[PDB]
Amino acid sequence: AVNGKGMNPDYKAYLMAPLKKIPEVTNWETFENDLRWAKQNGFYAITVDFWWGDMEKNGDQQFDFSYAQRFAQSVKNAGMKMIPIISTHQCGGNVGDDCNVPIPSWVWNQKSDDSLYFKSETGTVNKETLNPLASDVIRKEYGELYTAFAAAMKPYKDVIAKIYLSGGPAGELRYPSYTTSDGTGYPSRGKFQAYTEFAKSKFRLWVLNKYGSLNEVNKAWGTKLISELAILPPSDGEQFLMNGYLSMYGKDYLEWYQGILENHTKLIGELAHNAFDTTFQVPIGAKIAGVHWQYNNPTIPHGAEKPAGYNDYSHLLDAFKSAKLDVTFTCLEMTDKGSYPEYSMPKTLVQNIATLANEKGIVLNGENALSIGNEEEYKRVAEMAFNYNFAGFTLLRYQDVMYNNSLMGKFKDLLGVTPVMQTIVVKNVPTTIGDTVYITGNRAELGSWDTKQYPIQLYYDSHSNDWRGNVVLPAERNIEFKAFIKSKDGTVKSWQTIQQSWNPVPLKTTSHTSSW
Ligand SMILES: OC[C@H]1O[C@H](O[C@H]2[C@H](O)[C@@H](O)[C@@H](O[C@@H]3CO[C@@H](O)[C@H](O)[C@H]3O)O[C@@H]2CO)[C@H](O)[C@@H](O)[C@@H]1O
Ligand SMILES: OC[C@H]1O[C@H](O[C@H]2[C@H](O)[C@@H](O)[C@@H](O[C@@H]3CO[C@@H](O)[C@H](O)[C@H]3O)O[C@@H]2CO)[C@H](O)[C@@H](O)[C@@H]1O
Ligand SMILES: [Ca+2]
Repeated sequence: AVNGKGMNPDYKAYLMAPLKKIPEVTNWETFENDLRWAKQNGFYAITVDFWWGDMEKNGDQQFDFSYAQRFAQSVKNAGMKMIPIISTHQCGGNVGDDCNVPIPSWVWNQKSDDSLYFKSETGTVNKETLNPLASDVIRKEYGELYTAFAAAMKPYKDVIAKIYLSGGPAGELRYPSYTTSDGTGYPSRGKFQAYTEFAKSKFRLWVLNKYGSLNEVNKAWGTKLISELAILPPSDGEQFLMNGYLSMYGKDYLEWYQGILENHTKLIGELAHNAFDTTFQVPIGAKIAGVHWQYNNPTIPHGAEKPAGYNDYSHLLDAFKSAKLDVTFTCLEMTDKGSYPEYSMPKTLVQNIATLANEKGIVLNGENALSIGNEEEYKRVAEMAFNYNFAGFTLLRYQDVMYNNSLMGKFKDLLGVTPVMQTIVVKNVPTTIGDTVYITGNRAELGSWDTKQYPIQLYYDSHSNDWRGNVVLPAERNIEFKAFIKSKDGTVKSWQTIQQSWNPVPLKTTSHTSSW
């Protein structure tokens, strides 16, 4: 893995449950059988959406956690674990969606103004999640829901491995910038979603707050605004993405815009930790979408990420760390294209995020964006997960592998692995002052023969007089590897003579000794 390390000792694989309730796609008895089968293939837990629209449908505090409790019972019956997602966002509701569970209709009546929803540059209204600007309604409703859910789930704390929160549309911390109704779907540039009167007013007050008066605002922006009402969000999103973002005004508006998401993160994290910590004592996480299109567009750089709220990922990740939430990146199986008209750079994106998350010490989890039907995609996921320190990977979705034994087998082999600590020892290494010894091998866990950034570093044991290291390998998998010397200048000097193997990697910790 990157810099000389191996796969994450805590790596675990999870399977995403279907969108519809179990009794609609199968029955409780078969479901438990499916869970034991998934468990057999390396899956540690089942992640599942518990819809707000289902749990507090009829009215304020009129809760219904019966489904969630019944689901948990079957998970306990199958000897599995579960990761519930408190889904405060809408399910489906489009042409031929596999679900349609809007957030409780009574919630929209809590306000007379337009503070609860989003309005795009072109006036498209979006109501699939509450606008993070309405922090008062969010603090009340989310706090109530999280606390009620914790109480209801208290008896099943033993099968709960982690809890996910929905930070926005599709369960991700972002703005609903890419939708068909707004004409911003892939691979198009997104649209800013801060055009409600409430949003305009907040931006205005935010600006006046940091500068004090319009005279100070005009000094900083180098503008000539006549009145405070002239303080508005981008009138032309395309022009703003082309060059407006570079201005002092552009930096300020983007700071406010992403800032709303950062504050939402800290709010929901605070409410969640208040509600779940004492009782469950499990990790809590949220998701960040993989907005890979328009990434490297020449004229509108990052034209889809910015409207979604992603301007500075480092500053964004800082919010996750302060809120004490683990991060889940939802796009691991794709590769970079970077060509017109999509300008899609999925892999570079993931690499950037992983690097940042790791520098900050944020536990990182991954997920595939679209259903995988080819082994090659599993291979791409393995490279990112095993070389960029991912603590876990969730497979979307259930039915894809549950009803396809072949795909299930390739998953078990490639991704449904159990990390195990082993000691690799190499004797007779002809090293010179400044020579470092590494090992690389066939599987993604060994860097796939890469000698540049993915090799695993060994260390000289002064006592035993040799090179060895505690490497984490996938248990019960056949591996092949060779040690190699890297000169002072970072170039490969030589390779071990005979190629080594471990068929398979032992389930128990031992050592593999070989001569140069
Ligand atoms: O709140 C002030 C002002 O903000 C908005 O106008 C922005 C515009 O969205 C930005 O792209 C940027 O545009 C400038 C305009 O001058 C050109 O010569 C430059 O090439 C662009 O970079 O800045 C302006 C404000 O300075 C909003 O559209 C507007 O209604 C509002 O009054
Ligand atoms: O927020 C949900 C989801 O959005 C993004 O997914 C992208 C995806 O990365 C694109 O390749 C593209 O896929 C479409 C999805 O619809 C199918 O019918 C088409 O066949 C695919 O080509 O668009 C989606 C949606 O914009 C994001 O990448 C992802 O991380 C996130 O979870
Ligand atoms: Ca409530």
